[PDB]
Amino acid sequence: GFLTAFEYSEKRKMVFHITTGSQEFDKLLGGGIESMAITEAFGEFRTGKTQLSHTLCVTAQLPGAGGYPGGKIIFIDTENTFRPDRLRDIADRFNVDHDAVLDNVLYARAYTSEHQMELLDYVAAKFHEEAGIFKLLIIDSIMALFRVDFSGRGELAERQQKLAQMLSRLQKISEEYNVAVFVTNQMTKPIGGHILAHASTTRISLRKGRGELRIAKIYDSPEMPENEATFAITAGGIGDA
Amino acid sequence: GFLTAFEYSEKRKMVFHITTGSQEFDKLLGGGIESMAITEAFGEFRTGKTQLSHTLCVTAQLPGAGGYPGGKIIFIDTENTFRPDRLRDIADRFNVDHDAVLDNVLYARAYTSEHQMELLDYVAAKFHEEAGIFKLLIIDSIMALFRVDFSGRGELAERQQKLAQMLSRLQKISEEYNVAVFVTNQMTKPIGGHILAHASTTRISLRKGRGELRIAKIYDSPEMPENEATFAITAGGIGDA
Amino acid sequence: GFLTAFEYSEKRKMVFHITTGSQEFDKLLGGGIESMAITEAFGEFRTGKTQLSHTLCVTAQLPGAGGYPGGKIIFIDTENTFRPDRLRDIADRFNVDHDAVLDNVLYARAYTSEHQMELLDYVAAKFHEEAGIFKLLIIDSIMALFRVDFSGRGELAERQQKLAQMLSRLQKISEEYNVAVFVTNQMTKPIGGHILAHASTTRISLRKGRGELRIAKIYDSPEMPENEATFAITAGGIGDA
Amino acid sequence: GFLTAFEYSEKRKMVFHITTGSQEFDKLLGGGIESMAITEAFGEFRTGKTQLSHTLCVTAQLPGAGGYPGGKIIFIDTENTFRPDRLRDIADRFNVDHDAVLDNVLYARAYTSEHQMELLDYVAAKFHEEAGIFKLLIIDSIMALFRVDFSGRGELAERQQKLAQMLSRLQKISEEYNVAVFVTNQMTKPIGGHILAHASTTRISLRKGRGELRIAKIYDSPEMPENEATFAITAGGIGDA
Amino acid sequence: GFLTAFEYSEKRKMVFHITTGSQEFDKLLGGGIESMAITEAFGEFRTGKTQLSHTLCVTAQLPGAGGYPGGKIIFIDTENTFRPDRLRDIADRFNVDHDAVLDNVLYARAYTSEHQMELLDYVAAKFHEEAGIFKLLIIDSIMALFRVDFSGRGELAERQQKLAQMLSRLQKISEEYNVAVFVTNQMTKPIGGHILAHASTTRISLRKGRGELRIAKIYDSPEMPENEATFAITAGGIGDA
Amino acid sequence: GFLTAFEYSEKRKMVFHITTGSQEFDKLLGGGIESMAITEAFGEFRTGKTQLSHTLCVTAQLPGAGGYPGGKIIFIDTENTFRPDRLRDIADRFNVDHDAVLDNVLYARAYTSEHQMELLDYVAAKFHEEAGIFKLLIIDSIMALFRVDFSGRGELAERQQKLAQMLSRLQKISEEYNVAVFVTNQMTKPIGGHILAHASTTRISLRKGRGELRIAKIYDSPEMPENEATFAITAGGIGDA
Amino acid sequence: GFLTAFEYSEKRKMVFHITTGSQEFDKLLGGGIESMAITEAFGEFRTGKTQLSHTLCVTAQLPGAGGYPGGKIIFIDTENTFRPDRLRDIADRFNVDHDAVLDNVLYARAYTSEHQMELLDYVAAKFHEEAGIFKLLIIDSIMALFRVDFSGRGELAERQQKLAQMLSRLQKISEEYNVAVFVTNQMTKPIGGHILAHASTTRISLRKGRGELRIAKIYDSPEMPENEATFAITAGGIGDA
Amino acid sequence: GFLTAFEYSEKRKMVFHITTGSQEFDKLLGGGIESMAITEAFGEFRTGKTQLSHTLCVTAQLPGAGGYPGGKIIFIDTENTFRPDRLRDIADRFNVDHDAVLDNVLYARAYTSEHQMELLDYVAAKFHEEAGIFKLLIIDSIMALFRVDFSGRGELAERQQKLAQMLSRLQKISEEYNVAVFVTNQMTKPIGGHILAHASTTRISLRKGRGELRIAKIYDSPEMPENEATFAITAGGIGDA
Repeated sequence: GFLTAFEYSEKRKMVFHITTGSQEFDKLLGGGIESMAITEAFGEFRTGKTQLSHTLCVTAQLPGAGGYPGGKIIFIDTENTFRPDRLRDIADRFNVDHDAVLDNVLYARAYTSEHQMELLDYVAAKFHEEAGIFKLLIIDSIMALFRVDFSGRGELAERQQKLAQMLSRLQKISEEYNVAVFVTNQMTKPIGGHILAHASTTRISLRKGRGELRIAKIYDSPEMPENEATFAITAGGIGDA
Repeated sequence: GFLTAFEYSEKRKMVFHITTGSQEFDKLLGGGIESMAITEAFGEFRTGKTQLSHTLCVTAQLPGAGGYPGGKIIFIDTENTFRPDRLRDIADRFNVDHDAVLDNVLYARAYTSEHQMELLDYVAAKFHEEAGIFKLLIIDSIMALFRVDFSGRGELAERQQKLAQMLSRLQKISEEYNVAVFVTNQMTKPIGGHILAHASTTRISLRKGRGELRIAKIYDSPEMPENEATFAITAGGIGDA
Repeated sequence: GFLTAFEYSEKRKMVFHITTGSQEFDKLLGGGIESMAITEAFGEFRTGKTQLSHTLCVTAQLPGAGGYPGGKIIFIDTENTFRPDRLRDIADRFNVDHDAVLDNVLYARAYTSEHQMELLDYVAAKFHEEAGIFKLLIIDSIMALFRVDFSGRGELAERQQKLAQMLSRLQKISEEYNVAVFVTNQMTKPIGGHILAHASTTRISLRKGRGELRIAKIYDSPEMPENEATFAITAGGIGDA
Repeated sequence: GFLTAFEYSEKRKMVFHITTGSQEFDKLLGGGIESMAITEAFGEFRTGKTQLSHTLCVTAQLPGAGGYPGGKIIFIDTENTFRPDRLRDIADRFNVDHDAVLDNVLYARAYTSEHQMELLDYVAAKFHEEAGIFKLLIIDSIMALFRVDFSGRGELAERQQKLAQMLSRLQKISEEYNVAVFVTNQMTKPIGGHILAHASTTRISLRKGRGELRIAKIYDSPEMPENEATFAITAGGIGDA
Repeated sequence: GFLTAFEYSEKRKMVFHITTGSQEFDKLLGGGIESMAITEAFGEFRTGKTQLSHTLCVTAQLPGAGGYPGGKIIFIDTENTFRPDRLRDIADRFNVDHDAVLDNVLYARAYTSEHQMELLDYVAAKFHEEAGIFKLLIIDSIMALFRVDFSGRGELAERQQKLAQMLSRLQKISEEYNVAVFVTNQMTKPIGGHILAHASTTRISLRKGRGELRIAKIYDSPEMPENEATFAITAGGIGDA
Repeated sequence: GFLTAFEYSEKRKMVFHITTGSQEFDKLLGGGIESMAITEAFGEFRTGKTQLSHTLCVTAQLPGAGGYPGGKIIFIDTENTFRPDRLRDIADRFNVDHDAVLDNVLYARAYTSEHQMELLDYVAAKFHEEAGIFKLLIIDSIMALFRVDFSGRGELAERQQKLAQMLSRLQKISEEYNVAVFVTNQMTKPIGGHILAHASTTRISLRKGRGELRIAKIYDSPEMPENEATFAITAGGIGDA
Repeated sequence: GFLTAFEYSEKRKMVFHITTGSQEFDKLLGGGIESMAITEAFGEFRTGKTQLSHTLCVTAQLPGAGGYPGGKIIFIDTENTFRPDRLRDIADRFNVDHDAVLDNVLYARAYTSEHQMELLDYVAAKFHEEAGIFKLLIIDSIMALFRVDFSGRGELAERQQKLAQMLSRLQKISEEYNVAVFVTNQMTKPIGGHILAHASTTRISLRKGRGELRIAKIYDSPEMPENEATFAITAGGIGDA
Repeated sequence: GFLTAFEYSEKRKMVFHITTGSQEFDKLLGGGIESMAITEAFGEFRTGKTQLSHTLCVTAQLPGAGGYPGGKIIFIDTENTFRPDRLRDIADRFNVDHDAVLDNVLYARAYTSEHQMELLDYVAAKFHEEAGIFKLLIIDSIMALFRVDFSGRGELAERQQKLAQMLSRLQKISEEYNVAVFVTNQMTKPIGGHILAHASTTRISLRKGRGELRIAKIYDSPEMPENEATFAITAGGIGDA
C-alpha cells in the first residue's frame, strides 16, 4: 500500500490544474482547480458556486497551461440547477463547438444520500475502465442530501459515518485516478464540520461585490490580500475584472 | 445512469411553463409553474394557495407560451377544499367548456401520510402509461398529513425519513415524466425544514394587499421589486392588478 | 382511487346542509352543518355544544332548504348527557310527532377510546348497508375518551396514532357516505392540536352572552363581525334572538 | 350495539334518585343521588363524605319520590370506616327496623387496587342475578388504593390504565343495571385527574360551616347560590338546617 | 367476599380496646388500642414508642373494661430493643407474676424486609390455628427494614410494592382475626407516605415534655386540645400525670 | 421462628460487656462493648478507633464485670493496621502473658468487599463449632471496602444490597452466638447511610481533646454530659483521664 | 484464612524498610519504604517521583539497618522513563559494581491497563517460585494507563472495577510475599479517589524547593513539621541537604 | 516478559537521534528526534509541522551524531500534503542525490481511521523483515482521522478505545524495533486528551516569530529559555537563525 517517494513523485509529475476562467482566481489557486485533490467552494444565498460549476464544464475541455490536453467531465447535481444551455454561451467565449462540449460532460441527478454514494461507485468504475480520459468530477452540491436524509440530531452519528464513508471515496478517486474534484457546499461557517474540512485540500469562500464582482478567499485567513481574489460573473461565466 | 449533457439538453428542450393567470406572477416565475421541478407556494390562511391551485386546473389545459400544448392535471387534496364549481367560473374567464375542463382533472383525497404516498405510486404509473398526456400534479397541501401522523417534538426521526422519501419520489416523478409539480404548504417561516426547502426548486411566499390584491415573493428575498409580484383573486381565478 | 373532477362534481351536487335552528347560525355556516365534512364545536364549562347536539337530532329529520328530504341520525355519547326527553320539546317547536323523532335516531354510549373506534366500524357498515338513509353522525364528544385512556405524556405518541386513525375514518365516512358529521370538543385553545384541527373542515367556538344569548365564531378570526353569530338556547333548543 | 332514542327513552323512564336526607342537598342534585350515573363527593377530612355514605345505606331502602320503591345496597370500604352502628341511629330517624336495614346492605373491605376491581366483577354478576333488587353501589373511597399501589411521580402510566379500566366498568355497571353509584374521594382540587373527572357525571365538593353545618357545591361552580346547599350532620345522618 | 351489614355488625360487637396504661391516653383513643385495626405511633430521636411497646405486652394480658379477658401477644422487633427485663417491672405495677407474663408473649427479631414479611405469614397461620387466643400484634418498627433494603431512589417502585404488599396483609390479619395491631415508625412528617398513611386507621404522634411527661396527638390536627393527651414514662411503663 | 419472651429472657441473661479499659468510657456504654449487638465507633483520623480495637483484643480476654469469663477474639482488618506488638504493651498494663494473648486472637486481612463477606461465613461457622469460646468480633473497618468496589454516585443500588446483606449477617451472628461485634467506620457525619445506622445498636462518635485526651459521644446527642466521656490513649491502650 | 495474632506477629518480625537515600526522608517513613505495604508518592509536573524510583533500584540491593541483607527489585514502567544509565551513578555514590546492580533489577514496560495487570500475575508467580529473593516491586506509574484505557465518564464503573481488581492483587503480593511496593501517581489532589487511597498504607506528596531541594509530606496533614522532610536530587539520586 | 536492567541497558545503547536540521532545535531535544519514543509536534496552522516532516525525510538518511548511520523512512500522510519536490530542495542543502533520498522514503496515504491502523500492521511487519534498515516513522498527522470518524460529543467511548489501541501499537513499534516515531497533531491546547499526552514521550509546541522565524517549546513549560528554541523555515528545510 506504500510506494516510494520516487514512485510517488513520478505520479505527481502528472498533476494538472484546470483554469477557472479568472486569471486572478487561478493565481490564488496556483494554476487552477488542482487534480489529485478536492477543492471546495462555499458561499451563501446566491454566490457563484454554480456559475463556477458551469464554467469548469467548458474550461476542463480546453488545452491549458503546463501541457494540459483537456478532457471529459463528470457532473453530479443535487440542486437541480445544471443547465446545458448555459454552457453554450461559455463555449462561444472560448470559441469551441457547443455540440462537442455538451458531449464531453456526463450528467446525473442525485435524489438521496445513498443515491449520491451509488453514483460515485459508478464514476469510480468508469474512470477505471480507461484512464487519462476524464479530468474533472464536479458535485453540486456535496452535502445537501446529507442534511436532508439525516435532519434533527439523534441521526447525527449516522450522517457522520455515511458522509465520511463518502468523502474518503472521493479522496481516493481523486488521487487514484488523477482527476480534479470540485464541490460546492452551503452555510448554516460552512456545513459539514471536521469531516468535510479534512477531506477537502482547498476551501474557498465566496461573497458578493460591486454588482457582479465577486470575492474568493482561501477559507481560514490570514487577513492578508494575496489570500483573496476578484472575479466577475458574465454571459461567458467566470471571468476577470 | 448518467447521460451526456447533450442528451440532457435534448431533454430540457421540452421543459414548459403553466401560466398562473397573472402576467406579473408569471414574469416572477420565468413564464409560470415549471416542468421538471417542484414549485411550492406557502402563505398565510386566505392567501391564494388554493385559488392558485384551482386556477392551474384550467390554465394547465390551455395552449400556452413556448409551444405548450395544454394537457391533463392530477390533483391530490389533503385539505378537503377542492371545488369543481370554482373551475366552472375560471373556465368562463378562459372561454372553455366546463365539462371538458372537469374531464381533464383527475382527483383524489388523501386521508393519511401513508395514503398520500400510495397515491403517488399510482400517479407515477399513470404517467408511465402514456407520456405527455398529463402536465401538472398538484398536491394541496404537501405536508399537512405529516404534521398529523407525527407531532410531539420527539418523533421527527420517523416523520422525516417518510417526508424525505415522498419528496425524492416527487422530484423523480417531476423530472422523469416532464411534469410540473405544484404544492401548497403552511406556515409557523414555512414548515418542512431543510427537507422541503431542498426539494422545491422554486418557493413562493404569499400574503395579501388591500382586499383582493395579493403579493407573491420568491422566498429568500432579496428586497428587490423584481422578486415581488402583484396579483388579484377574482371569480375567474388568479388575475392581474 | 381518483375520479374525474366531473365525476366528483356530480358527487358534490348532492351535498346538503342541516339547519341548526338559528337562521343567524346558518348564514355563518352557509346553510347549516355541511355534509361530506366534519364540523367541530367547542366551548368551555357550559356552552351550547350539547343543546346543539340535541337540536340537530330533530332538524336533521325535517325537509329543509335546497330539496333536503330529512333523514336519520346517529348519536355516539361519551359524556353520558344525551336525553331523549329534551327532544320531545324541540319536536313541538317543529310540530312533529315525538315518537317518530325518537325512532329516527340511533344511540350508543362509548366508554373507552377503543370502544369509540369500534362504534365507528359499525356505523360505517350500517351506512353501507343502504344509503341515502342517514344524514348525520353526531359524536359528543370527540376526544374526551382519548384524554382518559392516554393521560400523562409518555403516552402521547400512542394517543396521537389512535386519535388520528379515528379522525381519518371519520373523514372517510363523511365523504364516502355523504353525511354531515358534527362533533363537540372541550378546551384546556381547543384540545387535540394539529390532528383534530386538520380533520375538521369547519370549527366553531362558543361563548356565553346576555343571559341565554350565545356566540358562535368560526374559530381563527378575522376579528370581522360576519365571521360571528348570535343565537339563543330555549325550551325548543337552538334558536335566534 | 345501538338502540333507538325511543328504546333509550324507555330505559331512562326508570331512572331514580336516592334522597340524601337533606331537602336542600336533594334540590342541588335534582332529587338526590342518580341512577345510571356516578356521583362523586369529595371534601376535606371531617366533611360529610362518610356520613353521607352511611345515610344512603338507609335512604336507599326507603320508598321515595318519583315512584322509587327502595332496594338493597352494596358497600365497598377501602377506608376501614363503615360502622353498622351508625345505621342503627339513622334507622331510628327514619322509623325503620335496624335488622332489616342491616340485612339489606352487602359489605366488603377492599385491601388493594386489584382487589377493589375483583370486587366489582363480583358486584356486576350479583346485579345480573336479579335485576332491580340492588339500587346503590357505594365505594368509600374510589381511589385511595390506586394512590397506594402507585405513587412516586413516574409510575402513573400503569395506575392510569387500571384506574380507567375500573371507572369504565363502573359506568357500564351503573348504566346497564340502572343503579346509582356513589363514591367518595380525597383532595390535594380532587385527585384522579381527567380520568375521574370524566367518569363521574356529577361531582360535589364538600366543606364545613359553623360546627354541625356543612356546605355542598357542584364542582366547577358557578358562584350562584342555586349551585350551593346547606345541610347538617346529626345522630340521624345527613339532615337539614 | 361480602357479608351483610348485620353479619358484619355481629363481627364488630367483638371489637376490644387494650389499655395503654394511661387513662388520659385511653380517652384520646376511645378505650385503648383498638382491635380490627392498625394503630401507628411515631416520634423522633427518643420518644416513648418503645415504652408503649413494652407496656402493651403486659396490659394486653389483663382483664380490662368492656369484658375484655386479656390474652396473648406477638412481638416482632426490627430495632433490637425488646427487653424482657423491662416487663418484669410493669408486671409489678399491675400485680401479676412475671413468669406468666413473659410466657404469654411471642417474640421474633426481623433482620430484612423479606424476613419481616415471612414472619407475618407465620403469625397469620398461628392466629388461624386457634382463635380468640392472641389479642395484639406489635411490630417495632414498621418500615425501618424497608428503608434499609431499598435506599436511594431507583429502588422506590420496589419498596412501594413490597411495603404495600405487607401492610395489606397486616390489615387483613387485624380484621380477619380480631387482633389489635400496634406499630412504631420514625420520621425524616412520618416515613412511608400515602402507603402507610392509608393502612393505619389511627396515627399518633409523640413528643417530649416537662422532663418525663410526654405528648400524644392524633396526627393531623385540628389544633383543638381534646385531640391531645399527656402521659408519663416510669419504672412501671406508660402512666398518667 | 419465635420464642416466648421467657425463653428470650433466658437468652439475654447471658449478655455480657467487654470493658474498653476506661471507666468513663464503660459507663457511657452501660458496662462496655455489648454482646448480641453491633457497636460502631467512628471518628476522625487519629482518633481512638484503632487503639480501641487493639485494646479490646486484650480486654476481651480478661475475666470481667457481670460474670464475664473472658474468651477469644476474631479480628478482620481492611485497613492493614493491626499490630500484634501493640498488644504486647497493652498486655503488660493488664499483667498478662503476651503469647497467651496473641494466641487468643484470630486474624485475617480482607482485600475486597466480597472477600470481607466470605470471611464472615467462615467466622460464623467457626462460632458454630464451639459455642462460648469466642466473645468478640472486630471489623476494622466495616465499610472501607464497599466505598472501594462501589464509588461514582450512580452505582449505590448494588453496593447497598451487598452492604445490607453483610450487616444483616453480622446482626444474626452477633445475636445467635452471643458475641459482641465491634466495628470502626470513617466520616465525611458517618458513612453508611440508613443501612449502617440501622444495624449498629450503639454508635459512638470520637474526637480528640488536648493531645492524649479523647472524647467519646453517643451519636445523636443529646448535649448532656452524661452522653459524653473522656479517655486517654497510652502505651497500655485506652485508659482513664 | 485466619492465622493467630502470634503467627502473624512472627510474620511481622520479618518486615524490613528500604532506605530512600535520605536520612531525613527515612525518619519521616520510620526507616524507609516499608515491606508488606504499598507506599505511594505523588507530585506534579516534575517532582522526584522518578528520581526516587531509580534510587530504590540501588538502595534495595544494599545491606541496610535492622539486618536487612539487600535483594532484587522488580520494575514496571508505564512512563517510558526508566534509564539504566542513571543507576550507574547512584551505584558509585554507594560504591558497588554497576554490572551487578543492573543484574538485580527486572524490568518491563507496560503499554495497556490490561498489560499492566498481566505483568502482576507474572511477578506474583515469580516471587512464589522462590522467596526471600525480591525485596521491592516498583510501579512507575500506578494508574496512568487506567486514565488512558478509560477516559470520559461512561467508562468509570469499568475503570473502577479494573483498578481495584489490581490494587487488591498489589496488596496481597506485598503482604503475601513480604516485599515493599512503591508506586508513583500524578495529580488532576492525587488521582484514583477512594480506591487508590485505601490501597496504599503510606502516601507521600512531593513539591519543589530552593533549586534542587525537595519536600516530602505524609499526605493529609497535620500542618505539624515532623510530618514533613527535606531532601535533594543529585547526580547520585535521592540525598540530604 | 521482563528483561534485566542490564539487558535493557544493552538495548538502549542503540538509541539514536535524528537531527531536525536546527542546532537550536536539536539541543532542546537532547540531540534531535529520539528512537524508542514518540515525539509529537503540534502547532497552529503554518507552523513547521509539515516542514519538519519533510526535513526529517532527508536528515534521517544522513550519517549523524552518536554513531547514527542513517537509514530509511516510512511516511503516513493523512493530510494529503507530502510533496516529494520539497525533498529535492532539502536534499540540495545537504548535498545528497535526489533520487537516492526519494528512494529511501516509503509513503502511504491513510483515508480512514481504520485504514490508518491497518497501515501500522503493515509497517510493523516491514520493520520485522529486516531490522535496522528503517529508522523513522512519520505520521502526518496522528489523529485527524479519529476526529473525522468520531465527532459529536457523545461518541468518544469508541474513538478513545481505537485511538488508544493505535498509540499502544505505536509505542510497541517504536520500542521493539528501535525506530524514532514522529507525529504531527492539531490544536483547539493539543487534541487527544490524556490518551495522546501519555503516549508521546516528548511533546513540542510550535508557533511563529517574525516571518521565517519559528519558536519551539517543550509542552508543559517551564518559562525558562532553555525549554524554548528558535529556528527558521527555508527552501532547504528546518534551519538555524
